[PDB]
Amino acid sequence: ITTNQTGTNNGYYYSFWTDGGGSVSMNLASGGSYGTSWTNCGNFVAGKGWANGARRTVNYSGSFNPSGNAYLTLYGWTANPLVEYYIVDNWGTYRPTGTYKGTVTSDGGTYDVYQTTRVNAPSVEGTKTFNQYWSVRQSKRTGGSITAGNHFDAWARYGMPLGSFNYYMIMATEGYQSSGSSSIS
Amino acid sequence: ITTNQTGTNNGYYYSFWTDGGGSVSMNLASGGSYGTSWTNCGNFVAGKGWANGARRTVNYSGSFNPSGNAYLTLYGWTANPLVEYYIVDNWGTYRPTGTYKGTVTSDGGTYDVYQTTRVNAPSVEGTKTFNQYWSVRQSKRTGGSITAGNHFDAWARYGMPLGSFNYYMIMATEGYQSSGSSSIS
Amino acid sequence: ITTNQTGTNNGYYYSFWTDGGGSVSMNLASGGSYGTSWTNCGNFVAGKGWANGARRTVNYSGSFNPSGNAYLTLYGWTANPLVEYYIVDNWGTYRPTGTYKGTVTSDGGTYDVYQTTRVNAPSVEGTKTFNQYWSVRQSKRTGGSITAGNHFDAWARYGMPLGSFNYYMIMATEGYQSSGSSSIS
Repeated sequence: ITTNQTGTNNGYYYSFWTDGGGSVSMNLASGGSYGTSWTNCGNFVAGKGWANGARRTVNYSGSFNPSGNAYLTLYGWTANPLVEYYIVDNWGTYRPTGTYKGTVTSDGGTYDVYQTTRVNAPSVEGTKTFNQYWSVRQSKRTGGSITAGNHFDAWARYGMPLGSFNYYMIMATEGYQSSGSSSIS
Repeated sequence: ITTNQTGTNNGYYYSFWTDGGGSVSMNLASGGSYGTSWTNCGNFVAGKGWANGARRTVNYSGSFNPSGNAYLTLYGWTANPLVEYYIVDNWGTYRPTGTYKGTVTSDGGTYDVYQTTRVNAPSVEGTKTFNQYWSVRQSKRTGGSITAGNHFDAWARYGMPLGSFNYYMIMATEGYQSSGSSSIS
Repeated sequence: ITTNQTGTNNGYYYSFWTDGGGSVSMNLASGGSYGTSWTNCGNFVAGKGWANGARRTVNYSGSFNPSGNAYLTLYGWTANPLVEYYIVDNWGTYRPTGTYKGTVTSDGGTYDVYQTTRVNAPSVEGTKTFNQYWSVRQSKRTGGSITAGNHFDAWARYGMPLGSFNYYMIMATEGYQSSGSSSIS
C-alpha cells in the first residue's frame, strides 16, 4: 500500500500513515509481518500490531536500515487521558529525547524514560494537547522481546499514568526527512 | 457579612475572605446556599461547604456572573503535606493555569490539570512554601456534580499527593481586581 | 583511616571517600560509632551503616561541627533505577537544594523534598546519568530517629521511585571545600 489507512492483514492489525513527503511504501506480508521502503520522506508511521493496546509481551524480529532519521519503536495511544507512547529499540541519525524522568530495565536492556508535551497537536482525538511517554533503549537493537507492562509500570512510578487502550499498538517504523527500509515480523 | 470570618450557617460550613479591596459582600442563605457581590475588588474568596475536606460528591447549582477575573471552583487545603487545591468549573476573563501535568475526566467534563508552587506565601499554616493542584474544566459551566475523589486520584497518578483534610473545602467564588456577582447552592 | 575504602567495623558497614583535597580522617570506634576530622577538604563522604539499604529506623547521636560546607545526612544508593538519596538532618554554611517537589513529615520534623539530575556523573555503577532524591530538614539538628521508609513512601508519592537496595546506606558526614569535625554513633 501507499495511502493512509488502517485494517487487518493476516489476522494482524496494521496502520499506514505518511504526510505525503517523498515516497513511502509498506509491504503487508504473512502473519504479523510487514516492511517499509522510503525516499526523502517527510513524516510517516507504519507497522503491524493490534487494534487495541494491552499489557502484552511483544516479540519481534527483522531488519531496520535507516539513512537519516527513523525510529524502530512500539507505538500506541490511550484515552482518558490521551497519551502517545513510544518504546524505541532502535533509531537512525537522531536519538529520540525529551524531559528526562529516569530509567526502566526490561528485556535485557535499559531504557531512558522521557516525557514531552505536545500543545494543540494532531492526535487520534484530533487537534489536542497531550503528553508523550518515551522509553529509549540505551543501546540500539533490532529484535527481541518488549514486555510492554514493564514500561507501563515504570512510567506509572514516575507519575506518567496511561489511559484506556482505546487505540492501536503497533510495532512501528517511523521516519522523518530521510530514506531507508525495514522488514519486521 | 462583609468582614473576614468563618462559621456555620444553615448547617453548612462557610468562609469569607477579602484583602480589603473594593467592596465585597456575601449573602448567607438557606441550607448550603450563598451568594456574593463585589465591585473593583482586590482579592476575595467566599463560599459554603465543609469544615473538613473529604472524598465526596459535591453537587451545586446557581449563577456566576463575573465582570473581570473571577473563578467558580471547589477549593480546599490539606496538611502533611500542606497543599491548596482547586477544581474550577468556571471562570471570567482569565483562565487559571500553571505547569501542565495532563488531564482528568469526570462528571461529563474534561479538566486540564496543572501544578504551581507558591514560595513563602500566605496559607492556612501561615507564611509557607507549598504546591497548588489545579483541575480546570476545558469548558465553562455553572452547575452539576464535582466528584472530588476522581480529581484526587488523577492528581495522585500525576505525582500530586494530597495531605490530611485538616481544613475546609468550600464551593467558592473567588475574584481578583474585578466586579460581579454569584449565587450558588 | 585516611584512604578510600569500604568494610565492616564493630559489626557495622563503613565507607570512606575523599577526592584527595585537604586533609580528612575518619575514626572507627565502638559499635556503630565513628567520627571525622578535616581541613580545607575538596570533597569527602564518610560514615557507618549497612552494606545494603533497607526500610529501617535509623537511630543516631553525636556532634556535628562544620566550618564551611558539610552535610549530616543518611545517604545511600539503589539500582534499577540507579539513584543516590539523601535525608539531611543538618548542614553547614550551605543548604542542600534542588527542584522543589514538596515536603514530608517524619520523626518530629518536616523536610523539604527536592529532586536533581546528575548527567554523566560518577556513581556506584560508574559514569552515569541519574536522579538524586533529597529530604532536607527545615530545621537543623544532630540526633534522633530517621524513619527511612517515611521518606521512601513520600518520595514515591511524588513520582520518585527507588530501585533495589544493592548498595550501602550510611549515616554520613560529607564536606565540600571546608573544615570541621563530627562524632556520631
